[PDB]
Amino acid sequence: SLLEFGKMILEETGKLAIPSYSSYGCYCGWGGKGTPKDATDRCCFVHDCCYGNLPDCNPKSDRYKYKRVNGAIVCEKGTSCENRICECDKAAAICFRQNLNTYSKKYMLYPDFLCKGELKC
Ligand SMILES: COc1ccc2c(c1)c(CC(=O)O)c(C)n2C(=O)c1ccc(Cl)cc1
Repeated sequence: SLLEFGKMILEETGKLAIPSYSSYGCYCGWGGKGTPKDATDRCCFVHDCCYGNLPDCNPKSDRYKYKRVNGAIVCEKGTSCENRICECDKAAAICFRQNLNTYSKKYMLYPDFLCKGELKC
């Protein structure tokens, strides 16, 4: 679920999901179109695509379970949707962590009109 994903992001990066990753670039918090602005935004594009692989799951509300194994995120067995949603969120959180070195506050609250065209998953 959104809140869990937010906590996972905080644990991983030390940044609050909202507002650090809720309105970032073209795809974080509201993706849809355009070329991702940077690596972090690309994390969101892929996460969007990942959720898109699950048209009959409900990532915003469905809660999954995960544990920490010496820092590593391990998605624990739930329903198929929960397992897949967890792996999507896990990837995004790790991707955010791996790209903190280029994260730019200038992309927070990025305007929609600067995101043009469709980029295929
Ligand atoms: C390819 O791009 C997508 C597609 C679907 C998406 C998202 C991004 C995000 C992105 C986000 O909030 O990070 C959410 C939440 N989507 C959904 O969950 C969703 C769930 C159920 C149905 Cl039936 C349809 C869509």
